[PDB]
Amino acid sequence: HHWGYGKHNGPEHWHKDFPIAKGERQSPVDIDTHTAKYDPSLKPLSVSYDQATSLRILNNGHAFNVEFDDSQDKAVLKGGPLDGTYRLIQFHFHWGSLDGQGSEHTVDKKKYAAELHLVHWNTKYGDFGKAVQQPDGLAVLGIFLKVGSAKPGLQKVVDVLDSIKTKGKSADFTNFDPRGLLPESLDYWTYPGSLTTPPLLECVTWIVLKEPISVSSEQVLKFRKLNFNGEGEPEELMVDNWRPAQPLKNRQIKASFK
Ligand SMILES: CC(=O)[C@H]1CC[C@H]2[C@@H]3CC[C@H]4C[C@H](OS(N)(=O)=O)CC[C@]4(C)[C@H]3CC[C@]12C
Ligand SMILES: [Zn+2]
Repeated sequence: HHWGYGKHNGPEHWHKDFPIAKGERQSPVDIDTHTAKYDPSLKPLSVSYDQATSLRILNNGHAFNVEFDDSQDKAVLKGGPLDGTYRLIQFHFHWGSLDGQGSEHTVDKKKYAAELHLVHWNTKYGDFGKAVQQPDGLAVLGIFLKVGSAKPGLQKVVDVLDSIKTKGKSADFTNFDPRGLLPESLDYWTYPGSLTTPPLLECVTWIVLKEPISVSSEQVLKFRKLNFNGEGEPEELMVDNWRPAQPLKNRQIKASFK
């Protein structure tokens, strides 16, 4: 009886195996745009993905992960609210059964169709596993998806999903350029938070871009054809793999923009 997104193992159950689920810096949150304070001390985000080397895509039974070779100093996130340099290890999405839900962060209670997370670890802690034990171990770049025009840079991801339909399936996924998933503007909100799945560790500096990317109805429909279940198990469509907004508690959301 492992955690997942269902009635019997979903977010409202996670606290039993992961008591930090009710902690002081849990993610995601609602971003109240009127209460978020412009912080002129925040720096422009530095997103340097020119040398990003993707290796593989994996269906882990919760989402699909596009994994990167993080063995060298290549794909790095720095500046914005961050001290030092954070290395890209993977990206994944959260999405809905319908276009009206799927994002984890909300903006004045608005839910987007999906949310992209680019996960980076603080190079001062030497690897991903050690970084998640630290309050400044990870920087996750969150990007909203709305349904409209296709995102051409997403299509290589969409086209490989047929080959990883079920939990435990992986596929070679080399030479994927994550710059094709970024919106024009790097205006952002930032706050201290957590992983949004178990183990829910409070190790994340969240950086959530204000500008969504547009993806087509056809692109997101192909996300919704994936399966939570393994090959030769009863079909459970991989939809609604999002955690709802959690209490903000003693936290300030800061805006990079006026
Ligand atoms: C058991 C482990 O080795 C830990 C160390 C790093 C952990 C990961 C930390 C990064 C997060 C990001 C991701 O979610 S999110 N939505 O907070 O960006 C899901 C869990 C995952 C992959 C974690 C899975 C458990 C990992 C691999
Ligand atoms: Zn995520």
